[PDB]
Amino acid sequence: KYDRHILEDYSREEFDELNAYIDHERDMSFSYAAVKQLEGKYLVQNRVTRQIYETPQFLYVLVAMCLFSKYPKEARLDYVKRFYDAVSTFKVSLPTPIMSGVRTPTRQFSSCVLIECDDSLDSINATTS
Amino acid sequence: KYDRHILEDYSREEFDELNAYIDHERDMSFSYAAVKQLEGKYLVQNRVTRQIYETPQFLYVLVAMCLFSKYPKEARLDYVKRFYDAVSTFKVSLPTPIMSGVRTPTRQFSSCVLIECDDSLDSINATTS
Ligand SMILES: Nc1ncnc2c1ncn2[C@H]1C[C@H](O)[C@@H](COP(=O)(O)OP(=O)(O)OP(=O)(O)O)O1
Ligand SMILES: Nc1ncnc2c1ncn2[C@H]1C[C@H](O)[C@@H](COP(=O)(O)OP(=O)(O)OP(=O)(O)O)O1
Ligand SMILES: [Mg+2]
Ligand SMILES: [Mg+2]
Repeated sequence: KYDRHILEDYSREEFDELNAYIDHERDMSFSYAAVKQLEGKYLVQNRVTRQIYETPQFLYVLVAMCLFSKYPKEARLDYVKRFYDAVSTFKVSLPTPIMSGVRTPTRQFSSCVLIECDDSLDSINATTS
Repeated sequence: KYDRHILEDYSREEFDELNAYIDHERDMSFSYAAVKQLEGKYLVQNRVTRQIYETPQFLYVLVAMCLFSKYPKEARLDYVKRFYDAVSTFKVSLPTPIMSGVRTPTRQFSSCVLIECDDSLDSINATTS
């Protein structure tokens, strides 16, 4: 379900050090209109079994850790905390294309694309493909 | 309407020699069910103006001359007469793909094609194109 590079991109020692920053007590601040769509389609789960394999608390820190892979190993640990505190306190909002597709093997994160076709059969076949 | 290679593929001298073999007196042997579809869609004509630019007599000799371009210039003149006598006496029949598309710039003469698509998105896009 995840991408096989996160564990190979960080250290086990600092992992537990950063782990003691995400007490799940803040998870009890949602609304029904939130958890509804969340369980519907926002997090990783098999679309045929619906066996959810994640938790709305590890979501934010997981995406914040994955987005900061290629960085110097001197400030990323103290830098991910700011983004986590921003996303957890609902100060910054993120779409489905970025929360429905993060840390996922299929690396696609755009939201809109444009295309125009002129008078040519080959162009029409190409834009159809 | 024609292809700009026939005149560059034969000689003007033998042209008139082969010309005295196609007295149009045999053109008065059709049926209404023939000329109907012929004027409908069998010979070269603009599909928006319907200004016909051919004649059902020059059709056979034109296609027989065009089909015999790449040949030694020693027997083609005496060889095209056999095919013309075959097609004019209705002994051999020819489809629209070969009579609707001969001596035409768009050189396409097949009649059927096959294609199969397996389980792949790229394959589907390719076969659609
Ligand atoms: N088989 C067809 N017959 C008539 N029009 C077609 C056909 N296929 C596609 N078209 C439409 C869409 C094409 O953009 C347009 C023809 O342009 P094109 O694809 O460049 O072929 P073409 O060069 O033979 O015609 P044109 O000279 O008008 O551009 O007409
Ligand atoms: N976006 C899609 N989601 C689900 N199925 C799709 C999708 N697009 C096409 N399909 C259908 C047609 C494809 O042949 C088939 C998936 O096979 P494929 O094109 O090879 O992609 P894939 O490798 O990611 O899936 P699979 O491993 O099952 O082959 O499912
Ligand atoms: Mg064109
Ligand atoms: Mg596949």
